[PDB]
Amino acid sequence: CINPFTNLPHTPRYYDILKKRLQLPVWEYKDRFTDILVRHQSFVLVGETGSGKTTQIPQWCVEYMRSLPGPKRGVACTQPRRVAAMSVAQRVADEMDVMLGQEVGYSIRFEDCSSAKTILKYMTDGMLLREAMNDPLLERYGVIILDEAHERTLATDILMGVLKEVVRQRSDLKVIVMSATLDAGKFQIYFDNCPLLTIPGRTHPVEIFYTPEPERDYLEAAIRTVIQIHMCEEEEGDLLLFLTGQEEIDEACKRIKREVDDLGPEVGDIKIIPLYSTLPPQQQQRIFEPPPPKKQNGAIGRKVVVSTNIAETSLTIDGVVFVIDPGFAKQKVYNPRIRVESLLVTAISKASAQQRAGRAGRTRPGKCFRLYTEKAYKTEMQDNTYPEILRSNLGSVVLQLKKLGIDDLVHFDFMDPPAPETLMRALELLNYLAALNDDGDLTELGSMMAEFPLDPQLAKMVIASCDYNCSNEVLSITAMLSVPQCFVRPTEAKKAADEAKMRFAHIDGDHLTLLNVYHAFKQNHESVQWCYDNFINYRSLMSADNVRQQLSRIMDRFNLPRRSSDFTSRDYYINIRKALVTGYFMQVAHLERTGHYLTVKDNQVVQLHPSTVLDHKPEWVLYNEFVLTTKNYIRTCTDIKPEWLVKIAPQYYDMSNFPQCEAKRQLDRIIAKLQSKEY
Ligand SMILES: Nc1ncnc2c1ncn2[C@@H]1O[C@H](COP(=O)(O)OP(=O)(O)O)[C@@H](O)[C@H]1O
Ligand SMILES: [Mg+2]
Repeated sequence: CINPFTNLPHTPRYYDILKKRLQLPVWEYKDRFTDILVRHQSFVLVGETGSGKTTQIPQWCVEYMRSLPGPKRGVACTQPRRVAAMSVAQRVADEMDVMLGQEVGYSIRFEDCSSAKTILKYMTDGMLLREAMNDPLLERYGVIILDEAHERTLATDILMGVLKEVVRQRSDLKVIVMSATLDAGKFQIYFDNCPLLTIPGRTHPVEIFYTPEPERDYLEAAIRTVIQIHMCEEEEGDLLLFLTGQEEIDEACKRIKREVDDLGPEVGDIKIIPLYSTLPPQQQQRIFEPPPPKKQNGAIGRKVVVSTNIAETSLTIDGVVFVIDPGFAKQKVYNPRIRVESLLVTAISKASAQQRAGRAGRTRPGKCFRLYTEKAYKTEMQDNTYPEILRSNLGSVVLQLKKLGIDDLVHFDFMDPPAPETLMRALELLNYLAALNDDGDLTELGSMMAEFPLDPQLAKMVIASCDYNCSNEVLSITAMLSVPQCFVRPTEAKKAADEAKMRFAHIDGDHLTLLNVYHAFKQNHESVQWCYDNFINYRSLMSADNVRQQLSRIMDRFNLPRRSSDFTSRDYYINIRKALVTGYFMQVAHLERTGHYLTVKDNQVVQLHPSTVLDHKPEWVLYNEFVLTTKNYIRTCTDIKPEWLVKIAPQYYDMSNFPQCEAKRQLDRIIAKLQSKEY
C-alpha cells in the first residue's frame, strides 16, 4: 500500500523491514496499547531491552496523531543518550520510509536534525526541558514519551515533574513513560496511579560467571576474557564488553588490534567496534554490521563491541551471546558539603549488573563473565544506584525550573526529592552569579542565562564578556570547553603529542591555549592534515566550530554584541582572563608556600593537572574542572590576579565570611590597600 507522508508507494526497503519488526515482542500488545492510549492521558510501558519499545511505540503514537481532527502535532520520545536518539531516528526513518530530518528526526544539544515536516522527534531529555523554556506546555507535541526512565537521569526526573504539572493545564496531551524495569521508582504511583502495560521478556537464560577473589587491573583481565571467549567457545556469536569511557575504550581497541593477530591466519577474525557518547552518526552505525565471514578452515568470524553503558539498556546489538562485566561506570558524584562535582569510575548496582547480563540472552542462551566475586554482588553492591538527582549539583536544574516559573522549590513534586542542602547550594551558586536575587527570584540576567544550553558559570561568562569587550574570544573558549578534549595524546607517543600541544601554549595557561587552537584551526581552513600535523582532534574542532555558530545565534537573538579588543594591546589577553573570572570565580586555587594549591573556600589540596601547559605555578589559578583520582587535580588552568577576584566577584570574596589561610591574608592586604586609609 501507500506511504501517507510521501503519497508514494512504500519502497522495497520498507517491506523487508516491516516483515522483521512485526515479530518484535511489543507488536502482540498493540491492541491493548492502543486501548489504554485512547482512554487515558498518561500511562506506563515496561519491557526489557530489545522488546521493540523505542522503534515501534512512537510510530504507533504517530498513527494515533494522524487519527486526530487537525491540530496536527508531533510526537516526542526522549532518550537519556545522544547515540541512542541519533541512531534510532535513522532506524525509524528507514522503518517509516522517510528521510532522516524530514518526517522523522532528532534533537541533541547543538545538533538539530529536523524540519517543518518533522512529526516524530527523538531527542535527549535535556533538549525537551530546553524546549519547555520557550513553550511551557510543550504545545508542539500531542504525545510525549520519556524513554529509558529506569536510568533516572537528572533531566528525565525533572521532565516527569514538569509533565505532571503540564497535564493539569492540558487535556489534549498524552504522556507515556517507558522503562526496562519496574524498579528505579514506581512511576504509576507518581502519575496518580495510571495504567501499566508490561511486555514479557524473551531473554534466553544467561550463565553468570565470576572470579575467585577481587580483580585489580580489570582492563587487561577483561582483555583475557575477550581472548579466551574468542578461542575456547565453539558456536558463533558476538562479544560485548563494558568499559567506563572513551580513552580506556580506545586503549582496548588499539590494544587488541596488533594483538590478537599475535597469531597468523589460524584463529577466527574479529571486527572490533567502539561505542561511546561522542561518535558521529556515520560511525555510530557500525555496531549494526554483519561480523566478518568464517575462514575456510578456522574459527568463527566474530564481532567484538567495546562500549560504555550505552549498550546496557539504550540499544541492542543482534548477535551478542557473550557479555563481559568489569562492573564499573563513569558516574557523576557531588558532595553537597565539599561542593565539588566530578566524573568518577565506581561500582554498578545489582539492577545494572543484571541488565548487562541480559544482553547476552537476546539471541540464544549466553554467558556473562562478571569480573567480581559473589560477595562483591550479593553483599557488597547496591540493589539500585541512586537516582542521578541525588548525585548532582543542581545549579543548572534550579535555573531551568526558575525559568519555567517555579518559585517555591520544596513545594515541587520531585519523584525523589533532592537533599535540601544540595538545593540550597544551587540557590547560592545562582545568587553568586546574579542569576537569582536574595529572595531566590530570577533576574533579567538569570532569565537570559537560562536560554544558553550551558552550565550557569559558562553562561554568565559569555554574557558578561560583552562588557570586557572580548565576547568573540570567550565564545570561542566556551565552544572549546563544550566539546571533547582537543589534544590527541597516543600513549605510545606522549612526548610528541605534548610538544605539538606546546606549539599552541599561552603563557597564562590553558583557556587561552584553547583560544589559540581554535584560531589556528580556522585560519588553516579546517584542514584534516593540519589537525594530524599538530595532534589536534579534527572532530573536536569541527564540533567546537558548530557549538560556536549555535551560541552566536543566541547572542544575536538577545542583542549581545560579538566583539574583540585590539590584538596589539596588552588588554586583549587581560580582558579575556578577567572575563573568565565572571563565571569561574568559585573555581580558584591559591599557591601555598609549600608548592601545593589549596582551593579558595573549601580548602582542598590540589595539584595542576599534568596536561597543563603552564610552565610555572601561578600564585592564583582559575580552573575549569576538578578531577578526582588518587590525587585531586585541577584541569584547564589559567593564571589570574587576586585583585580581580575582589573587584569582579566581591559577593563571593567577602572577607567577613572567609576561612583563615595564606589566600585570606593576601586578600586582606589587597582590600586594605584599595581603601588607602591610615587609621
Ligand atoms: N539503529 C538500528 N539499526 C538496525 N537495527 C536496529 C536499530 N535499532 C534497533 N534495531 C533492531 O530492531 C529492534 C528494535 O529494538 P528497540 O525498539 O530499540 O527495543 P527497546 O527500545 O525496547 O530496547 C532491535 O532489537 C534490533 O534488532
Ligand atoms: Mg529503547
